[PDB]
Amino acid sequence: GLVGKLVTQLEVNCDADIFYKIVKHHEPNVIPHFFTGVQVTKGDGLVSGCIKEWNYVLEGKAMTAVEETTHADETRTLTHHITEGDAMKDYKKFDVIVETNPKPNGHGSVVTYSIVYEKINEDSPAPFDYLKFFHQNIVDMSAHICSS
Amino acid sequence: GLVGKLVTQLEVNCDADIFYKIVKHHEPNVIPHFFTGVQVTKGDGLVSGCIKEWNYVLEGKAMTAVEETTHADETRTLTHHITEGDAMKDYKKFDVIVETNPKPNGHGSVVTYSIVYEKINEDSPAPFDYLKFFHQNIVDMSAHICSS
Ligand SMILES: COc1ccc2c(c1OC)C(=O)O[C@@H]2[C@H]1c2c(cc3c(c2OC)OCO3)CCN1C
Ligand SMILES: COc1ccc2c(c1OC)C(=O)O[C@@H]2[C@H]1c2c(cc3c(c2OC)OCO3)CCN1C
Repeated sequence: GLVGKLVTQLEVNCDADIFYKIVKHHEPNVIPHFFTGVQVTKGDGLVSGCIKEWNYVLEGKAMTAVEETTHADETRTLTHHITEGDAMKDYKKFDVIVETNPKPNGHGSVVTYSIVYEKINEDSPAPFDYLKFFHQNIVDMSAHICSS
Repeated sequence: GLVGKLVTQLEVNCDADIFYKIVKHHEPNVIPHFFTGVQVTKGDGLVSGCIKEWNYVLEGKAMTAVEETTHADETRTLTHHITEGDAMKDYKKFDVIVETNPKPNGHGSVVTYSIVYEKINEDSPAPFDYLKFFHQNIVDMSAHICSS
């Protein structure tokens, strides 16, 4: 079993469009990390995404990744496409999709982080360490937001 | 953020209906575990599910759970409803849903394990330890199945 998807989904008490705009422009200073890179424009000169080389520590180990980020405001979706780095030692493909939708309910939101992956071989782990990291990051972010 | 869902999804090279029937009637002897319990019938005397008290070891720690299992052959869905045990020290609600579907592709299958949870409080973990356990269990099972 080489192709798979891991998901964490969380309910948040926040309008979906508002929350998407917050996620779009905000990424946990206690965790060691920084990036360098560039922004990407669409042709009208407005930034449409970015390409970042990250340096970060995951479960104690220093790592690097190169990620291209795109967004879809119409569907409140952010897509992170990893092309290089430590994760590519385990995965042929590694993409992180973040979606925010109103609860069928109506008022609050459901945020979904999906990691869509293809392992290099059967001996590769599934990216549970990344899922927990992304989960804790969005829980941390959401805990700094309140009504009104 | 108290309500959420964790998912692992895996592609398997097996007809969906065949694979569902295998999952339905098969549960990793190297992991210490046993259950006692009863089967549940629907009214025509045929077994429709079961109610099990499990004793198992998760990440080294002995635990117990009481689980009621139901199935839906029409949708190839198994549902495990945990009512008691160590997990209920962290979660108000804990349900494990296993779905098997044909690939839009056509030939093989996509298996989805979902853990639908509600934490007791903000200090409760999300059930990443259970997700990894269920994942490894279905990978182990699927590795013992081959074509023809
Ligand atoms: C605190 O340090 C970090 C900063 C930012 C991120 C992470 C991180 O700490 C492990 C991370 O995990 O998520 C993001 C980053 C990122 C993504 C995907 C990645 C990745 C990333 O940056 C490290 O590297 C491997 O695949 C998707 C989202 N994007 C914003
Ligand atoms: C090897 O030992 C085990 C046997 C069977 C199971 C597990 C297990 O080892 C942790 C487990 O995890 O999955 C199943 C069990 C089970 C489920 C859900 C549970 C649970 C379970 O039994 C321990 O306890 C907490 O919630 C859903 C599926 N069902 C069949």
